[PDB]
Amino acid sequence: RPIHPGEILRDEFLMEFDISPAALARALKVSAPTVNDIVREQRGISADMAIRLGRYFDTSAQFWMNLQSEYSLATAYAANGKQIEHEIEPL
Amino acid sequence: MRPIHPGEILRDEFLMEFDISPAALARALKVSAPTVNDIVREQRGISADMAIRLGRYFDTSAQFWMNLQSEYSLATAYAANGKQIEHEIEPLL
Amino acid sequence: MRPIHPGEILRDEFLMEFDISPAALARALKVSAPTVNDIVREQRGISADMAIRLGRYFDTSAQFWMNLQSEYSLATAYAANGKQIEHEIEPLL
Amino acid sequence: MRPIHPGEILRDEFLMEFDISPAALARALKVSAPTVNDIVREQRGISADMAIRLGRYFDTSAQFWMNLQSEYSLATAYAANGKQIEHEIEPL
DNA sequence: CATTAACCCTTAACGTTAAGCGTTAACT
DNA sequence: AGTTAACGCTTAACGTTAAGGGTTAATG
Repeated sequence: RPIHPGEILRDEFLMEFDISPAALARALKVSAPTVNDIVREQRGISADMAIRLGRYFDTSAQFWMNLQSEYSLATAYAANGKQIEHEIEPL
Repeated sequence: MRPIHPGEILRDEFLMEFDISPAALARALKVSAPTVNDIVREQRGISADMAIRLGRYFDTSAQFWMNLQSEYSLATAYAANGKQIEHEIEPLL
Repeated sequence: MRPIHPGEILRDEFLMEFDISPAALARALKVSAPTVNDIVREQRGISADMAIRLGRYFDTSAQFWMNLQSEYSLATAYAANGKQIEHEIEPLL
Repeated sequence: MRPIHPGEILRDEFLMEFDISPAALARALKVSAPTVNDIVREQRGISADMAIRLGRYFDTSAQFWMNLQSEYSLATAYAANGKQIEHEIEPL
């Protein structure tokens, strides 16, 4: 239930089109470990990257961004979620 | 029109709508006063641990705050390198 | 004999023992802030240069550190595809 | 102190002793011919992997290899940086 | 008070640099 | 054949700019 925006790039744009991380940052005109570290589930999706990524693969920008925010949000919960209702229950 | 910072929302639809204050709103979420204000001043963004805190406290889907941030972020990466990117990258089309 | 990042050693025997931070130690070694913070979070490794600054400051042999990094990489490699490597290579006997 | 590439070792006291040639070794180890040879020539080091394969093949500890490389790495950092690091740092 | 400009720690994303790979195609 | 360019991919380590966050203080 936390899916990295990475896994999605790899498991379906890279692999589908048989593009390498090295070749992708070459198209995106960003450096090599930029695209590689997002692929490895070690970096996230900046908004500069979701603009590049969406431009290339013909998708909306938010699509990457919302792939991110579900990853970031899943990860704040299950780290501190219940330790927050026991903190703020108000309205 | 496009860039609108999630703070602008917290004032105008939640604080301004409930006669609530920042120092007041820090206390509820159980975080520091300078973090609620700096969002409200529009000099800081929504983190996920934040959006969970505002989500729970205003009976809001946490995905709504992060989306307010989601867009405001893209808005300003366009218009800062928007024309740059569109020139550097040709699609897979 | 099992996989322990050297970073684990750094906080559990040194930082916590002498009440120092990542940020404070990095200033004392003359490296930038995440060069020490990343080792502590078990996300970067002890390079020779890092292993020599660590030696000096904490009056230890640099070998000490480079062997905590030796063990960590070995154990990482093995099982990642040890046995498998044992299952590809006859020795000379 | 003095630096000694782990190649020197695998060559002098391993590959000369047992009449194995680099491109032979590469095979038994199931690794490409330029890794073993680039290690012999002293232009590449022993990765954590290589250690394990060389150690397996030669009935030694993968440690043994990494320690050779720990020490070639150290002696090379020192000297190239040794002094100014001791000078810009003060212990406790 | 409630709000701020002070710092300080930690930490994400970026471009550089450079090291280990295998693949290929030379040479020796 | 063995030895080795010379490609290209991956991936580690670094300084750096800059973000969120809680101290504290100054302010209003």
